[PDB]
Amino acid sequence: HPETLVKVKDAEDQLGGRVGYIELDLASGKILESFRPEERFPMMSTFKVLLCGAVLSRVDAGQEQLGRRIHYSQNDLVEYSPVTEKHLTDGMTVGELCSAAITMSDNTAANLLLTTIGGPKELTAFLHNMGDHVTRLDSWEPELNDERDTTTPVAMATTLRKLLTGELLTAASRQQLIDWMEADKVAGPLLRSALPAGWFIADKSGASERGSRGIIAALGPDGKPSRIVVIYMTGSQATMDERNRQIAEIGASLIKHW
Ligand SMILES: [Ca+2]
Repeated sequence: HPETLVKVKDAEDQLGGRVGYIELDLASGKILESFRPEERFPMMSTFKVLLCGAVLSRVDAGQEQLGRRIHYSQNDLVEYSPVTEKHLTDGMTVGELCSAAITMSDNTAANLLLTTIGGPKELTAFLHNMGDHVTRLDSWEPELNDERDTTTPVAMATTLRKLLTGELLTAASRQQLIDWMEADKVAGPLLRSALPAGWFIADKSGASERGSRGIIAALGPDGKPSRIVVIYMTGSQATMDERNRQIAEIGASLIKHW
């Protein structure tokens, strides 16, 4: 029920650390509201959407195929690999690896895909190549979680808008990317918990043990996304339950005032 910026500021007062938020109109790219839009936050698992943007850009360029099968071994597994640990014999295709990285936040899926492009610094080069000179990935999973592996709310939002609506990717690749974010399985306690019946939402969350939480999302009424929302929090000693609740309440405020 309070206006959104009031609720964001309240959330920060209750939690400590910092909360960064931006709401952007999808069609025009106008910023509708924001708080700490230019300050840095840890990306956490939200990078996995940017990583699969770089893989689909390779597919558009004829350098990669979503159906290409990758075989890997027990040695390649890192912490939190719920889908990849189940395919040691059959492997996964590049498309399945992106689905696992986005919809389950599978960490070995993200590492395998980072190998296909030459590592974290090459992801950062793809971002630079599209006009985002702020966002940087420096680490492999599971140890993203200083300025390493960070973005700002306005950099991430703008970059997500460029991937989803721009002509940087083909229409089929842009649709594949939003399809995987719409199928996200692990963000149910965040924005999803405040969405009314019939709205569209495509999202990717991030968390660290550890103090941090974030979500990036494209959402809108009547089955169509019309706004991008980015929320990042870092730096507090609050519990996971408390961080999830504040995000769901900021979500309720932006819907009630849409
Ligand atoms: Ca404050």
